[PDB]
Amino acid sequence: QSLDQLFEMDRAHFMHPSTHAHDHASGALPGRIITGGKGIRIEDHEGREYIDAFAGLYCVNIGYGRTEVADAIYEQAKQLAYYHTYVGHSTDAIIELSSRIIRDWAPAGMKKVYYGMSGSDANETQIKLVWYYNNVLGRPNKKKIISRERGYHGSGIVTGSLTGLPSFHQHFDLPIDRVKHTVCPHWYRAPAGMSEAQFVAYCVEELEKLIAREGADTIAAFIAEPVMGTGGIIPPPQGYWEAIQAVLRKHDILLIADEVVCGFGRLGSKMGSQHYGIKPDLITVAKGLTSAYAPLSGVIVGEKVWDVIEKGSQEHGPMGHGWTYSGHPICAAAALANLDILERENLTGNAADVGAYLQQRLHEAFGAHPLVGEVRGVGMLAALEFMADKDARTPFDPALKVGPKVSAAALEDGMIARAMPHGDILGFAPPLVTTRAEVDEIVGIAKQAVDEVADEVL
Amino acid sequence: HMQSLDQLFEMDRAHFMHPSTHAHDHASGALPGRIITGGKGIRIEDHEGREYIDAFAGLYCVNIGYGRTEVADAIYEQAKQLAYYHTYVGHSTDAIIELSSRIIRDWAPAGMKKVYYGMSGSDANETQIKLVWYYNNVLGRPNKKKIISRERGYHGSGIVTGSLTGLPSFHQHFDLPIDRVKHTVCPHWYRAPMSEAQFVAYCVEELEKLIAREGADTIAAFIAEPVMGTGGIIPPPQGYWEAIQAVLRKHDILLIADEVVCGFGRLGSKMGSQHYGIKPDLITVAKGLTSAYAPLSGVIVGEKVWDVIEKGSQEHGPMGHGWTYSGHPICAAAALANLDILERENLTGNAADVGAYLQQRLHEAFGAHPLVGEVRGVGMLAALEFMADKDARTPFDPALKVGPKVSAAALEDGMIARAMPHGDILGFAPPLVTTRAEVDEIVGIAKQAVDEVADEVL
Repeated sequence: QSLDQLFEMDRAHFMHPSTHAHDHASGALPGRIITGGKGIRIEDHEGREYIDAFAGLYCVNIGYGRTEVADAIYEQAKQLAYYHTYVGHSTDAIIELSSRIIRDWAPAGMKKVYYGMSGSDANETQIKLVWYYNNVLGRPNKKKIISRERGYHGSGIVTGSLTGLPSFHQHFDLPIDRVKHTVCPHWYRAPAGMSEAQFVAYCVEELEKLIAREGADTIAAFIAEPVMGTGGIIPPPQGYWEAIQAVLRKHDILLIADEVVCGFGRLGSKMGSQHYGIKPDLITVAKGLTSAYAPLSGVIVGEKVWDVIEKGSQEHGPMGHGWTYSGHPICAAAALANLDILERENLTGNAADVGAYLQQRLHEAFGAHPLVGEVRGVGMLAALEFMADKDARTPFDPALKVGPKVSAAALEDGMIARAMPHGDILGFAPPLVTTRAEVDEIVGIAKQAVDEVADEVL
Repeated sequence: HMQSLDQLFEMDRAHFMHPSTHAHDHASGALPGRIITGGKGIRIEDHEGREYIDAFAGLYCVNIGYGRTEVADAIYEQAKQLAYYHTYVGHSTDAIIELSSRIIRDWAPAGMKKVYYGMSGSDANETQIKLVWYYNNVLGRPNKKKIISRERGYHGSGIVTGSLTGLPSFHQHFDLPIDRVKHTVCPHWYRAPMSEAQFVAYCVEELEKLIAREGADTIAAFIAEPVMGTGGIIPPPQGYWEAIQAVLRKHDILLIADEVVCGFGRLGSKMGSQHYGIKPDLITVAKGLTSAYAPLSGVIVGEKVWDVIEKGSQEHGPMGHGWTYSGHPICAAAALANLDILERENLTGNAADVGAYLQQRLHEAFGAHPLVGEVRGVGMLAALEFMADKDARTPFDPALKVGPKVSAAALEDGMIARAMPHGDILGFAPPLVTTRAEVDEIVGIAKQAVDEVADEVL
């Protein structure tokens, strides 16, 4: 089939994620076929090469074109592509991976891993487990989940409700009643004169107000990304995690750390949890677990929740929870090879070194740029938020599309960096193998794109 | 191979949380671990090196049989060339485009238009409910949101999808079903409270009662498997689909055909929909889409729902729905090779021939067996329901565990056939490459197991 015929077929029959249905089907939103990639660069159907400074979707962490991973997938696919893991059934691969995640990657006190294929299905599992936990403890009212504005936790009904971005709610009747949202902890948005310490105290106060209005005895869990990804690459304030953890413990509220982005080296630590001294009861992982070489997700269950699960089985029989492809062998094999690479090449270390360099170069290139309100980031995540008035923190009129224009201009100049949703924000999440030189290339292209758009709109 | 089997079982018990597994009895060793190491055709091997006839094809899913090097090769080639990029904002691979066109043209019933991809039957049915809610919201029918499902139906293991499921183990201690989901009757004549024609009329009456009490203008959709899988391998009664479809059409209620089990040849037809003359608005596929070689699911969107989706984007912008791994390249490549094999070997044809033979042999072997209340099936699905009194249709006391005992005895005699949940039922769903001779072998082992248990409990 020619390219023209493939695009006709695409328009006619492929319903994409996150794609304007009509503009795509009409051709107004042009199709792009990705044919290949190597290291941090991908190739399209025009044969153009791009620096992928977003690593797919914060996920191709070990870089593109790893033959080592393809081989491991292939070997498992030949020997045993699939059997179920129901009623105590396993492969060696899924057992090895479970012990490796717990010992080498998860924070202290984690016990068990339950597998799915997506961050969304994993957070769905979390809410089932938290509801089960309270039901078997005889606390039928303790069921509400607290999330945060701009949080991203997936794209289902329950998980889209946890998500705090309106595009995942619009025309889906979300959020459901059991989900409540507290504030986005983004100090850049605080009122004039409010210090970072006061802002944390405000975030605390707001959470306490929520808990008091709803009733602590009705709240089962709090879910949060250590650093918000999709909501704009928003690091937490200094002291936030310490203060928030104390509030949740005081009220006997479970803490679910959503590590879908931060997990497996992204911040220059094992996970966001170690990075920020967070001690969660439950942990969600995906993306960097396999570097997206195969789909896999994990729910990592702490001792406290595991012990109640285990006791609940004694009283009530087996928990009614499973996915046909839970523990999928080829996906486990991809994860093992991915972990081997992360460890052998010390990509956690490289994320720390090169990530610090990325923050430094972005602050130098953009800290005084008239288009840029805030440069922010941690480890191998960064962002530029564009603002019309930098002193007053006044956004551009949304219809000017400043974030998307910067992203489109960078793409044209040979780099993929994403216009983040619900604002004007250029986001960076490059592969964890990115070098210092590649950062300079990335920042250089970003500067051309930002300069180009500033000329048009300023 | 760094760990011995004994060490892997210790690690399994310590750190792996399985789907559908008694958490405590598994962690204690009372429920023993089994590691599956390999397989070919319809046989698998365990960690003891014992071979079993897998008469359940994993979980109704290893349809082309085990050990397909052709599929492993196709997975490998795609994994080397491009394991992953996203399909967000109009991005594709040629593989996911080709698969979309192939599903629509060669496998789906008439009038289907688009395919949206996930990794599980559960995530696909989650997408269905989002789409049905979106559909009604953009048409300005905010009250038309309730979903009708059926007792014993199986539609997944999430919060919304577990609510659609009509089996209590997927509800217990999860607060399911949610309020928007209602259940009508199980269409299983043999275990009903009638002639078969009266039973169909009763199914109709019960559905109309539901629609009348809820209000047709509050009901968005009806979801159903053409033949119920997990709920006991239950073919529909004669005339059921004609009568029920007319009721839904009259009330403008969308029909979602859950084809996770029946799709891609299982009944000896392309799907359950063609088999029974069902004309659904939306279709859910997984399992046989890839023969489980990689995890993949599909939501197949009909013209009516697609046209509203497309018009909704014009008025409201891009739909907020995507999974990071939607359209996963290695999973698409697995599907294409799976389809190639289904077609080249005419496994739909083989499922029809050998499936008819399976029904004939089971009816002959068990139609007069004193333990067996009902022999039923269609194509390459079959089941035996064990009953304490065959005249009166009286079940055994559940605590006698007649189904589980038959299954455990068959396993010991070298064949995997599943004790279906919430009853005493031995289920068969063998690979679609099973031969007529292998059917006699399967039936033979089943007869030993059923005879052995009849001796113990009669």
